[PDB]
Parts: sequence; structure tokens; C-alpha cells
Amino acid sequence: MKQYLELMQKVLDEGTQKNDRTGTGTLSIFGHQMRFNLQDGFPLVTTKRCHLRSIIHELLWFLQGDTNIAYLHENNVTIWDEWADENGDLGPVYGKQWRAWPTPDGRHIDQITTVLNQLKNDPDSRRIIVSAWNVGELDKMALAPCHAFFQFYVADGKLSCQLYQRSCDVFLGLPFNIASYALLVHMMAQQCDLEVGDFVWTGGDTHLWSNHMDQTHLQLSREPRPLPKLIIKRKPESIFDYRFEDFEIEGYDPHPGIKAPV
Amino acid sequence: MKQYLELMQKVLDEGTQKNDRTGTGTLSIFGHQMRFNLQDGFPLVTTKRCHLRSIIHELLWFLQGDTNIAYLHENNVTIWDEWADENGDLGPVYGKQWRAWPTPDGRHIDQITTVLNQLKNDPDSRRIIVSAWNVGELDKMALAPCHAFFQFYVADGKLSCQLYQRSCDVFLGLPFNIASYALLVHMMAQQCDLEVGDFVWTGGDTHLWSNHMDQTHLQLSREPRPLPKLIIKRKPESIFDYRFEDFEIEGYDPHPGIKAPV
Repeated sequence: MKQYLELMQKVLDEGTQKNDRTGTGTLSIFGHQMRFNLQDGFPLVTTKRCHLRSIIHELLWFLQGDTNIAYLHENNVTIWDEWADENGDLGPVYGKQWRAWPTPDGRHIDQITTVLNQLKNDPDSRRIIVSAWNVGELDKMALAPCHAFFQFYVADGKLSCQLYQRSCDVFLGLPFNIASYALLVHMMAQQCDLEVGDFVWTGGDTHLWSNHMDQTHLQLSREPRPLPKLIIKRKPESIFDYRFEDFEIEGYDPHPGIKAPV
Repeated sequence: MKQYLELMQKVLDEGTQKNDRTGTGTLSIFGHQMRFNLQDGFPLVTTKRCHLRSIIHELLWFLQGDTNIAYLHENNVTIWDEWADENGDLGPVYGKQWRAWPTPDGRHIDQITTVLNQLKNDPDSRRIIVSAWNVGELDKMALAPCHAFFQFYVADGKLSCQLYQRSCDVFLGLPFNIASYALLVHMMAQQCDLEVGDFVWTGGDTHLWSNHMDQTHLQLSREPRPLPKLIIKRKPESIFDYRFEDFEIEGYDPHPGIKAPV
């Protein structure tokens, strides 16, 4: 997408060379923002072929409050494999915080149900927020959340959402994160009888791995294609009742995929 | 400042009517970002006279971990008076979360000393983060945190910071919030022997109250002046040992102050 390629170019243009614990190195910039009008089309990168299959499963998994990878395995989704422990556990990552954030006094907050109630009953609220950044449980997580928290907004019947992504792998991670949150907005909008508005992406430490430069220059040589259309085939009774098969994308016409190394 | 006035004009151009708790109405947009290179000058609005006085005390107060307004009263700062209960308490807002985030198992995390330790000993960390958004204690707070989450970043010996602000009163609140976090960056930079980098302001629901229109237009009719320079006149031996009198603004020649109703 134009905005996505613009960020890619920006990391090239003004990134600082850094090291990582792994000793691979990054070009990094700090702070960026992009806006995707979801009525323009579903924001799935076209300058390399991306696949929605794992994205959809991961989101459904988040929404169930699951942090064991068993479900992902049921559907051959291997994106979390290197981070899971022997039992398939990741600790209290995303889904657990979204659905059962533990209070200091032994209660649990379902932020997803909270936000639905807010979007329906108090759509003007300036505090419709989900946070995975549970400071008191970070040391229990396989990895501290990268997509750390997000805020919803309603105006003129349209639902928007802004994500703060504290750390972003531009090449591999971001196309996945963008489509994930766009899908969530569509589902939230459908459950609240709202139109889809904007997905706003905000980045903190935003980088390209030094081993993705070859791929990045290829992808930057390509002109974005028009975006596809997302179809949701059914209206489930709740945000927790979507199924993989409920989603179809139509008109997706990307440039060939670009494989990275690891 | 140029970016600040651009934002005012953006809200006039693109803002939609969005009611509120009080029924005054706002013109609102969702998602905005500004970058202030702190090397260029201290980002204190010059198109109306602003004053650091309440800003400094509030920030020293946050850094102390205090959520009772007694300190602010002792220093003739009234900005929190409408929100505090009879005992002067605001509940576990900013200061408590910054200095003593309660974990579910009885510990407290000092996010400020954590960030200090990271900036000094692990400056390339991609999670140098402070969160006020403690989902589990929102029900105890006088108000949900507005400046909810901030992240630091270090490149080439320079300290940057990005704030996420879920809700922003552009005319009254925003100049205050920008200078607040810019001050914090300068303090952290001094304590970590780093140069100041960028302050990145990111907004969620970013609005002008409808009864701020005449004020906004007055201000927009004025040409911004060169940025002032922050003079810190003493280097404390910890981030917690600043004093109100340590800070001076130099070369600040604003347009007249503009009074606006709450």
C-alpha cells in the first residue's frame, strides 16, 4: 500500500543503524502514523502476496482469551511456535489481557465485552480502549506485547480504531498487524451496527531488519495495486462467535510474494 | 507553533460534531501525530502566552508517585481541584501507576526507575515504556488517564519520547501536555547524560470544544515566534530530586495569553 511503502522508504531515508540482542542489526526510526480508510478497500499489502489465513485464526484465538497455541495448531498456524513453551503456553499474552486482565484484588476484566458495551451504549466515549500492556504480568509473558493497546472511536455512524505498536518489524510483521486490526474493526463494526471507518496505525520503535534489505528494495520497486473487498458472510450473535469460514476476500490481485530469511 | 496551529486548522477543516458528558459539543478528529525536534527549541506555544508553573509542579508531583492533591495545593496549583474527593484523593492515577504499579501478586513496579535503568544500561531496548493505563484500577480512579502511555527511544546519543494521548482538548489541554512531556524528556536526558531527541505527540480523540472557537481563531490569526529555549539551572542527582526553581525558559516572547472557559 502507498502508506506502507512510504514507511518502508522512511526507514531507509532516516533510519539509524542499531544492534539487537541477536546481533543482526536494524535500521530504526521512532514514531510514525498511517491511516487506512477501510471503505477504500481491505488493507492487505499488494506489493507482495500476503495470506489472510493465519491472520484470521490468530485474531479468533486472541478473542477467545486463549494463550495456548493448541488452537493455532488445530489449523496449522505456526506463527507462535518459537515462543511457546513445552505445553504450548505463551503466558498471559494478548488474548488473556484482552479477556481476563487480572486486577490486584483477584478480579478479571474482559476488555473486549467492555468495549462492545461502550460502543453500543456510549459511542462518544473518549476512553474505549483495550490494553495488552499489563506491566505487572510482563515478566510472565513469552514476549512483551508489540501491538500494545488500541482505542476505538465513533463518529457519524463509523467505527475507527487506532493501534499503538511499540515495536514493529516493517517487512515481516506490519502487513500482518495491519490486516489483523482491520479485520477486528470490521467485526466490531458489524456487532455494533456501525460502518467501518479508519484504521490508524501508530508505531514506536519501527525497524527493518538488516537481513530484509534485499526484499525491501524489491518491494519498493513495485506500484501498489488497488485493494480487495472483505466479505463477512454471516452476522454472528457475538464478537466471540466468528468462524474462519465467515470471511472472504475478493479481488485480491497482488505482486508475487517475497520470501524473507530468519 | 507551526504544527500546533496546523492541528487547530485540521480540526476546523475535518472535525465532526461529537457530543459529550457535559453537552457543550466538540469538533473532533481521530488520530493525529506531531513531531517536535527538541534540539530546535522547547515546544512551548508562542501564539498565546503559556506558563510552565503548573506544568512543572504537576510533573514533579507525578514523579513523586503522589495522587493526592495536597502537594499541588501547597504549591497553589488548582488544575486537579474539580476531580479530587473530599480527602484530596484522585485514586491510583498517573503518579501511583508511574511509581508503584500494583501486580496481581502483591508487588509494585516502579516504571520510572525501570525506564531510567533501561535508558542507562539497555538503551536499545524496544520496550522502554511507561503505562498509566492500569485496566484493573480504572474503577478506582477519579478519571481514566488521558496521557495514557509513553515510550522512550535512544539513537545516536539522543533521547526521544512518544506519548499516546487518548483524548486531547486542543486549545486548553494540548499546549500544557506537550510542554509537560517535553520537560520530562529534558529531565530524563539530563539524568542519563543523553542529548534531547524528538518528542512525538500522538492523539486519539483530538477535538476543539465548541466554546473555544473565538479563542482558536484569535490564536490562528497570530504568527508563531521562534521557539524558546529551556534552561535547567541545576542538575539534580536523581530524576526525583528536581525542584520547581530548577527550570527557566529563555527567549520566550509570546503573543498575549488567551483566557478560555472550562
